[PDB]
Amino acid sequence: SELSKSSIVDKVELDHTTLYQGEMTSIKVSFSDKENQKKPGDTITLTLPDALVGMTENDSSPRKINLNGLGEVFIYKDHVVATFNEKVESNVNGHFSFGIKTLITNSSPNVIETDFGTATATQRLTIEGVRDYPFFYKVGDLAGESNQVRWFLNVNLNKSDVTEDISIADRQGSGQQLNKESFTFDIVNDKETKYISLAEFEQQGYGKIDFVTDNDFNLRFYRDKARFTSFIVRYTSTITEAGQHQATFENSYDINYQLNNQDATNEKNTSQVKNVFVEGEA
Repeated sequence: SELSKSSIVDKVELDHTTLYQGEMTSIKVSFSDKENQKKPGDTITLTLPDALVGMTENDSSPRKINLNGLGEVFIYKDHVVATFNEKVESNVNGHFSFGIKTLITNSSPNVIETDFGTATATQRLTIEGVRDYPFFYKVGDLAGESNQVRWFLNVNLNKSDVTEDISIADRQGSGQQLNKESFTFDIVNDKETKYISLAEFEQQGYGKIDFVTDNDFNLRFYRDKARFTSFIVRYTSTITEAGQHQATFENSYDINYQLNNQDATNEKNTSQVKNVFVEGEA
């Protein structure tokens, strides 16, 4: 039996109902065994709006969650399907979160009203539209269905002169696996713009990087070729078993640099990247 439009489904809740194009958020569907209808074979299945694509595996294959052997859920781009093959008793209580990514169709808002093909309330979802940088900042998001975290080290986007080398000590937060060979450098100045690998970065003498450990590194840009040059470091980390459960993923840095006619400045900080929960208990 299809428990969806049934009384079983208690709610399909999203953190906030105002999304931004490309935004990834977790949707949590809770369920309870009700008197009038209660199992073993039935299926609480949700149908997603064209505006919110569910995130499968990199293989495009279903993202599969498990509800304690009692059942498991499959997640597709078009819909999500929880099934309960066997092993039931007297009353089941559970839930299951899955991740979606708000399609990034361009517009400067788009309001939709959806109940997700459920007996639950219809929700009003709103997907809205879209120099002087600090000498250095770091941002990140999720690779999506890659199960990775993309990190960006934004170095000298204002293209100031530097009088010293630029030292960055990076200590990645927990739950991640540094992908040592995914480092790329976007180098820009008047003369040109280079998109090069870490290997080429060092063989051209822009600097060096030391992998203190497997999740820690030190990045140095040599003073002469860092003058009036901006560097955007792109690299990724993969989410581990222990990680996928975390609320957030983090990365901290300690940077030392000096600019024209100034005393060395030291800055550090920790970047956050919200994780999209994929749970499913009882």
